Amino acid sequence: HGYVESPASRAYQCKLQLNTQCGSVQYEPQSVEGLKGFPQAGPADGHIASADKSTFFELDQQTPTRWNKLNLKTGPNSFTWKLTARHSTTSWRYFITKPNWDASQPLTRASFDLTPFCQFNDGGAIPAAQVTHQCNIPADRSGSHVILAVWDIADTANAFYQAIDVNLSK
Repeated sequence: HGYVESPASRAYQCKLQLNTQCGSVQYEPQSVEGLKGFPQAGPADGHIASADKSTFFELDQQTPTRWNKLNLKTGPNSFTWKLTARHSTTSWRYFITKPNWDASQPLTRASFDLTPFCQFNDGGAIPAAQVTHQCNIPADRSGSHVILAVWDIADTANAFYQAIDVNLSK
């Protein structure tokens, strides 16, 4: 429960009315929550970013023209989280689809590069209610693709991937 302010996830974009059909998330974007266990005890394919919840189903299913594909660059980027919870985190991770992935298809576990490119495993970091970090997006992941950002809670078995759809460049 919280959202990433920038890069603007499809959850936050729905409230900004840049995305539609969330129904719920377009009025409360910080509603997003999910469960640890990815990939073995994780959601079904096409429900991976949704954490197997219907209100986040549009947050996993995209067509390449359905959302604002934010025009951003590879290399250093900022990642500013806005948390409605004072409790501790145990990890932050970011991972992407392959550069030539099927972008009108549901997110399968096979469509990803399952290795996170910027995992920050801080085990017990009590947040300042906001968590601004910076990280470097890989350069060979340019073009139109999705980037999933996950925040793992320390206190609970919760973790949720907040996807942002982008048109990246190098």
